[PDB]
Amino acid sequence: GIDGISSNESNIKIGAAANASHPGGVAAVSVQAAGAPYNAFTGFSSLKGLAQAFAAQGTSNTNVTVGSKTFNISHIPVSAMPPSHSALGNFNFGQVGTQEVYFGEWWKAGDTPASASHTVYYAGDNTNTTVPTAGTATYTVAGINGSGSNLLSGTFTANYGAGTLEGTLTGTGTAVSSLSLDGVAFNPGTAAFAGLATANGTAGIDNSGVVQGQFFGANASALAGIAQFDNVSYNTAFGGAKN
Repeated sequence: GIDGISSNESNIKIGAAANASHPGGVAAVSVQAAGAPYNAFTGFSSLKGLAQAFAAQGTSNTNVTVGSKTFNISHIPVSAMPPSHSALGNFNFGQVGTQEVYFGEWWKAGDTPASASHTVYYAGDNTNTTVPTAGTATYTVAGINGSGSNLLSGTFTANYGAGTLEGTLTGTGTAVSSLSLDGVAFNPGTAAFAGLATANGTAGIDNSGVVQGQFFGANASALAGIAQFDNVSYNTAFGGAKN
């Protein structure tokens, strides 16, 4: 019941954890090089709890309002964590409201989001997903790009009948200051989309973006995805709530 992608499965895998309330499982992430239990699939919900549990030492878990929508953001830096959790790595990830939709990034202890280990991912429950075949909807979108405190944000427009997803995000303190979808599309009535993207920011314009994501929930109440660029500083994960 869980779908999702990781830009680098040698660092991060996305998958399902068993749960008494979800026969298809709950969204989870596995850190390939971490100590137990974090090398198994760990529910994002448990990582949310860890971010709360270590908040006095530098982690955080915050409800952030974007437009009229809430995104729950978890920030887990290696510097805030005990030494045996060094191999757990650095996390920034968000949840689309209380929907079972997560999106975020990771990088290795001692690296930065500019390093090759900068990995982006999304994960979500597909059990109830239905995608309209006609009409249009907009989504309030938040994006994570090397920060848990300065989110990308903007509006994506889904044209369900044409099968297109369009829009632009901007940032106020991340590597990426603007990111535009280019030709991102999906078969009408189906959940998965993909296309290209262009970003601008601290390293200049980068037209090499590749976008992959999907709709989630009844009547496509959410979306999430990732964008990868030749410059991994610009690698971005995003999640949207249907307006």
